[PDB]
Amino acid sequence: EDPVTGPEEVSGQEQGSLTVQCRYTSGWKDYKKYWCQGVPQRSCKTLVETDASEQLVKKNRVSIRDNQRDFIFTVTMEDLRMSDAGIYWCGITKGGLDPMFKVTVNIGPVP
Ligand SMILES: C[N+](C)(C)CCOP(=O)(O)O
Ligand SMILES: [Ca+2]
Repeated sequence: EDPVTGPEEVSGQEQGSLTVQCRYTSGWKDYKKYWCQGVPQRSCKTLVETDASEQLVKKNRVSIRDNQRDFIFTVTMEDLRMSDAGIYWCGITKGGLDPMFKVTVNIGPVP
């Protein structure tokens, strides 16, 4: 089974926000969750990472919060710019190889 599942594709508009939900299998409750940007995959930049609780982490234009009742972590990116498009990953931090799931972001420009 896949430890982490999100949307393969998500869309946002410049100046708006977008929200990505990554579900994870229940056993990964007590592991830190993260949202990572760019390529190559194992060298992506971690934008935000939880502390393995339900507490919100917000850094720069990005927030993440883990719902450990329903096993879904929610990422929001606000005040979107065209440079926010591209490849991202929902991830779980563990010793050794992290579970990761690729999300591709499309951004449309202001008229
Ligand atoms: C994916 N990462 C950039 C957050 C860390 C490196 O990946 P991994 O070796 O822990 O799987
Ligand atoms: Ca790791």
